[PDB]
Amino acid sequence: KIDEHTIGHVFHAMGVVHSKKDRKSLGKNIKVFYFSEEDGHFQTIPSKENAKLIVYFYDNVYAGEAPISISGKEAFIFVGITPDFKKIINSNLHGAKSDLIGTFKDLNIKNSKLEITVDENNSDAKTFLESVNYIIDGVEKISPMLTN
Ligand SMILES: [Zn+2]
Repeated sequence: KIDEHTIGHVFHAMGVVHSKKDRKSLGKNIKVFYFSEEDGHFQTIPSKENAKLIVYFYDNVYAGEAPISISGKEAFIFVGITPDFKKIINSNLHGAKSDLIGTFKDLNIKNSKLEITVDENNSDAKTFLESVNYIIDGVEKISPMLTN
């Protein structure tokens, strides 16, 4: 299953306007898929441990999660994706803290690539753009399993 803490990350990424009272009840309807990644290929695995990509699906919207390194710390990034692969919705972090989540929201995706220029000297901004593009690529690749 998904713990309530993780549901809050997923629903935030997806822009699911909800009350905390309903979070666990609504969250039972989230579909979750875990993937290894080997040279661009995402294979289903049974649980989140060792996962390189986690894809959530709820009320016709996607969110992807991936491990990320943010100023030297191991963390996870979540990002919501519209099911036409044209926009991201919201991003958030577990395990680190960055103002960049205010940048990486409501952006266009053009053929699997975010429409944004980042400061090339900011390791965290490069990491966010790299991670979000990696996630969009993965979610598009496995989408035939969901809403194609
Ligand atoms: Zn968290």
